Amino acid sequence: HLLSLTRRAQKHRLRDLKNQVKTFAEKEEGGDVKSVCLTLFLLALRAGNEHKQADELEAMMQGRGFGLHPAVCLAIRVNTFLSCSQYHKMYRTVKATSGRQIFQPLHTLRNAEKELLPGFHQFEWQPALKNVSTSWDVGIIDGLSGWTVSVDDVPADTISRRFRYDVALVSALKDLEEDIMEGLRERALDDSMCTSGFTVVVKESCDGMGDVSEKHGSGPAVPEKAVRFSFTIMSISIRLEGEDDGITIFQEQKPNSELSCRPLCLMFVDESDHETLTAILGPVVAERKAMMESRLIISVGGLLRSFRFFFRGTGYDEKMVREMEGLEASGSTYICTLCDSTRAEASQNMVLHSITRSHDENLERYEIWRKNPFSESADELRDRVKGVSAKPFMETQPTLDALHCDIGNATEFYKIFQDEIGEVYQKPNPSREERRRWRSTLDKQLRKKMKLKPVMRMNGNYARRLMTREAVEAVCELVPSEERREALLKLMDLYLQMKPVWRSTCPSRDCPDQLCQYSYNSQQFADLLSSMFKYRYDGKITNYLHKTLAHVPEIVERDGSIGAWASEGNESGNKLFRRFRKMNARQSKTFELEDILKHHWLYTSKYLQKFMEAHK
Amino acid sequence: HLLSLTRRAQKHRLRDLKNQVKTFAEKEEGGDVKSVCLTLFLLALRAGNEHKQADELEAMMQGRGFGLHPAVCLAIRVNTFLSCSQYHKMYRTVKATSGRQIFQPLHTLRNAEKELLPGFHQFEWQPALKNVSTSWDVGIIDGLSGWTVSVDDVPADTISRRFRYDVALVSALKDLEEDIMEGLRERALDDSMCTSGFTVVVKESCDGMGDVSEKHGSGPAVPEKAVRFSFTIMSISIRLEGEDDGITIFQEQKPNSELSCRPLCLMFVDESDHETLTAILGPVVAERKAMMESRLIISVGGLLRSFRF
Amino acid sequence: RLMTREAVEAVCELVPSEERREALLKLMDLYLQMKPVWRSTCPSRDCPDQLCQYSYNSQQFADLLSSMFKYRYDGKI
DNA sequence: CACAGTGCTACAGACTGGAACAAAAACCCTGCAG
DNA sequence: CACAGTGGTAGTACTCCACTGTCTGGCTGTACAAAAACCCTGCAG
Ligand SMILES: [Ca+2]
Ligand SMILES: [Ca+2]
Ligand SMILES: [Ca+2]
Ligand SMILES: [Ca+2]
Ligand SMILES: [Zn+2]
Repeated sequence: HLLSLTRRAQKHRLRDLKNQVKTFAEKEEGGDVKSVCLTLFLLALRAGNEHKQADELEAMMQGRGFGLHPAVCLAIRVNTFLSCSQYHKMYRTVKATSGRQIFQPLHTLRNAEKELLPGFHQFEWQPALKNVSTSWDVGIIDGLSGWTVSVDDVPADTISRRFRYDVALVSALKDLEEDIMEGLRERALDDSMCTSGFTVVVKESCDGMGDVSEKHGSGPAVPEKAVRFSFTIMSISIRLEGEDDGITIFQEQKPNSELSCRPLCLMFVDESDHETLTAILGPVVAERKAMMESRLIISVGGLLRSFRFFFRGTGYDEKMVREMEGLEASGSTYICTLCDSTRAEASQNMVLHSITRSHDENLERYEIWRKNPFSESADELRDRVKGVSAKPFMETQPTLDALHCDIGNATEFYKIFQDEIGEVYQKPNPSREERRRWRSTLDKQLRKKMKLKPVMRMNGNYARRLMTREAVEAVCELVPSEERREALLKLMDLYLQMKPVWRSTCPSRDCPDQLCQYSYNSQQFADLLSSMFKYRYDGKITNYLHKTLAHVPEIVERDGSIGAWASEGNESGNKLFRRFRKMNARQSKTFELEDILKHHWLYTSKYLQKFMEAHK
Repeated sequence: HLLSLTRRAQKHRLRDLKNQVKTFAEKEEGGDVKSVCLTLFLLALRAGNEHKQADELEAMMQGRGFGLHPAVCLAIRVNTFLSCSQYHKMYRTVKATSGRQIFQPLHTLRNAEKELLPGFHQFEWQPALKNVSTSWDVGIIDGLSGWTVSVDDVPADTISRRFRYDVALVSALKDLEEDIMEGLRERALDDSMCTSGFTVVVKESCDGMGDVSEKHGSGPAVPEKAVRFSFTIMSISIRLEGEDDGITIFQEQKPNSELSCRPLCLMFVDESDHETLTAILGPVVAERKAMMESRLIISVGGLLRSFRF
Repeated sequence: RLMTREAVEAVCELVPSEERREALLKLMDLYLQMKPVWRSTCPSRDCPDQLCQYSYNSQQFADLLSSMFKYRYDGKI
C-alpha cells in the first residue's frame, strides 16, 4: 500500500490527476489549488461516513489555528513569563516526540507581533499637532532625541528608550476596541450615530528605582538608578449629543493591577539631578501639552471616530511632586503641597484648610521670586512667595498618594508605640540606650503575638498588618498606665474608622457612612492628639498627617476617588521591570532597554489577556 | 466565490472530478476512495507548502495524540522553570481553545514523579550499616533530627531539611542506570557477568550563602544566611574480575555544570557559629563515615549488583 | 578577562618606566602559560606540554617575583 | 581552560520541476542444466 | 479598603470503564422544482 512507501516513491501514481487538476483549475477558478481538493476530500471522506474525522477535517484550515492559532501561542507565551529560548526548547520537545506539533515556530510568533506594538495603525490628529511630526509608523525611538554628542558640551552619558506619546496612545487605545464596542452594545447606544463624542481619562505615573546593577558593555558609563515613566487608561465615556454629564462605556475594574500599566519611557538616570531628567523628559511634556488641545481621529469598529483626552498626573511620590513643581523638599517649613500653611499653623489648627496650590499660580510665583519687584530680603521674600524657589517643569493634579500615606501613618504610630512602651511624657529627655531598649522589647512583643519580624524600612504590607486592633491590643499590655491604654486604643479605632474613605476605590458606593462622617471623626482624632499626646505634637506634625486630617473630604469630592489613582500601578510594575531585565532581555548595554520595553508592552495588552480565560 | 456554500452545489461542481477519480481508482488502485483522496492533498499542497502541510496531513488517524506521556510533560515543566500555577494556566488555555487536550493535568503529574524522588526503590547494604535504620522509604526528613525543643536547653532555632544519605544515593545511582547499561554495551563487556566489583567516585561540596531574606511567618526566629550541602556522582567504573585498577564506564562530561549537582541538605544557619552547624551536620558525616565500609546491593538492569563508594 | 595579555597591554602604557613595563609583561606571560594546568578538566590530555613544564615555569615566576618586586614580597605572600 | 542562556539577524540545508537515468527489489519467464 | 500569585489537601462534581436495545441524523444513485441574480431582449419615458 502506498501509505508504506516514501513520499518520493509515489511519483508514478498521480500524474494523470495532476494533469486533470491543472486542466480544471483554468476553466472555473484560475489557480485555486486549495478548494478543488478540499471540498472533494472532505465530502469523499463522508461517503463512508464516521463523524470522528468530520470534526478533524472541518477546523483543519480556516477556524481556528490547527494547531493552536499563532496569536493564542503568543498570548500563552507572554502571559506565563516564558523566555523565547525556553519556548523554543519546549517547541522542539513537543514536536520531536509524538508530534504532530501543536505550538508554532518562533519566526511566525515574531510575525504576529508587528500588529500589537505601536506604529502599525493609521490615525489622524485634527488639527495638526504642535511641533510634532505627522508620521504614524515610528516604533521604538531613542530618548536622547538628537543630542549633539560632541565632547565640549554636556555629556550624553544617559541611555534611554521610549515610544512616541501619541503613537503608543493610539495603539493602547485601539487595543481596547473589543471592550469599547461591547460597552456600546450593552448600553444599547446608537452606533453609526454619536461617533464624535468620546472622552478618555488617563492616569499617568512616574517613579524611580534604586540599585539597578550595570554591565560592562562598551560604554558610555551609566549610573545605577533607573527611572520609569508609564501611563494607564482609566476610563472612556461618551458625551454626545446632550448634557448627560457622565455616560461611561468602559472603566478599568482594577486600576492598581500590573496588567493595566503601560510603559512609555525608560531611562538610566538618577531622580535627584534635575538636568538629565528634564533633558530627556522634555519632549514627553511637550507632546502632552500639544495633545491636550487637539482631537484624535481613529478607525474603530468600521468607522472613523473622534476622541478627546484628559490627563491626570497622580502617580508621583512627594519627593518627585516637590521636584517637578519647584517647591523645596521635604523637611521644609511649608509642609503641604496643596496648602500654604507652615509647620506652626498646621500643628496649631489641624483640621481646617483649603486647597490653593496648582500649576499656573506656581509659575507666576516663580516669576515674582525672580523679578522681585519690591526689593525684599531673602528670608521674607521666601515667605511672600510661599516656598517657590524654582520654576515648575510639569503639571500634576492636586491629589494625595494613597500608598505612601498609609506608610507614613504606619511609621508614625510605630514611633508613638515606641514612646509609649517606656514613659516618655514623665521623663522628657531619654537617651539612645533606652530608645533602643524600648524598640527591642516592642519588636519582640510584636513578633511573639502578631507574627511580624522587624523591618528595615516600613513597606506597605507591614503597614497593613500593623495598624489593626489586634496589634494595638497586643501593645496595650506593655504600657503600664491604664489611661494611656484607652487613649491609644481609641486613637487606633478612629484611624481604622477613617481609613476606608481614602483607601477604597470608590468610597461613594462601597462605604458611604464612613464618608459622611469623615470630617467629625477627624475632628475628634485631632482633638485627642492635641489633648493627650501634646508632648509629641506641640509644634511638629508629619506632612502626611496634615494631608490626611485636612484635605481628604475636598479631594474625594473633587474627583470621587483616592485609592483608584494611587501609585500602586507603577510601584508594582517595577517588579515586572526587574524580572524582564534579568530573564527576557538581551544582555548588552546597547540593546537591552529596547527588549525590556517591548516585552513589557506585550505583557500589559488586553487583547493577549483575553485568551488567558478563554471563556473558562 | 468558493467560501461557504452547502454540499449540494459543490456536488455538481465536482461530479466530473470525483467520477474521474473513481475511474482512476478502479483502473489502477481498485477503487478505495479514502486512500486516494487522502493522498491527493500531499502533492497538491507540497508544490509550495510552508511546513504545516506535513503536520496537518500527518494529523491523520495514525500517531496520534492524545497527549504526551506524563513523564515528558513533567520534564518540560521542570526544565523550562514553569511554576505549577503557570503550568495549570497553560493547560487550561490550551484545552479550552480547540482542545483536543494535549498536556496532562496536575494531579497526574503529582503521582508521576513518585519514582524519581528518593525512597522508592528497594535496596540493601551488607553488612548492615552502623547507627543507620534499615527503612528504605524515608523521604524528606527534618534535619533537626529529634531536638528536645524544651526551653531550658540550647534552643532549636534552625529550620532545615535533608534526605538521608543512603536513600538519596541509591536513587541517584538507580537513575543513571541507562548510562551504565549503555556503557557496558558500547564497551562490549558482558552485561550479566562481573557485576560485583563496581566503584563510584562521588564529589561532595558544602557552601554558605548570604542575605537570604527572612519571612514574617510564625516562628521561631532564624538567621538570614543559609547553608546548602550538595553532592554529585563524578564517575562509575568496573574492576571485576581483576587485573585492572579500573575500567571506566560512566564519566561526567560536564562536572561543574549546574545540571549535575544533587542537593542533600538545606539549612538556615550561619557559617561562623560552630555549634549549630555541627549539631545539624553530625548525622550526615556519621552515616558517610559509616558508609565507606560496607557494600550496597541494588536491582539494576534486571539483576542484583554490588557497589562500593 | 583581566588575566589575559591584551589586558596587561592596556596597563603597561601607564607605567612610565620601561624595565618595569617589560617585567610585568613577562610576569603575565608566565602566568598565562602556567594557568591551564590547574584550570583545565584533565591536563594530562588537553595540554601535556604545560604540565611537563610547570615546575620550571613556576621556578622562573618565583625568581622574577623575588628579583624585580622584592619590595612587596619580602615577608608577605 | 563554567555553562546554560539572552533575542535578533544571517545564511546554511530541506523542498519543487521536468529530464532522464541508472541501481535495485523482486515477479515472471526463458535457457541450459540432472 | 492592592493583587496575582504558591503548592498541597479535602470535597464535590462530573465524566466516564462494561453489559443493551433503540433511536435520529445524515450519507448515497437522479428527478423535480423553487429561488437567485445577472443578462439578454421587449416595450415605454
Ligand atoms: Ca522609588
Ligand atoms: Ca521614589
Ligand atoms: Ca563563605
Ligand atoms: Ca563561602
Ligand atoms: Zn495643607
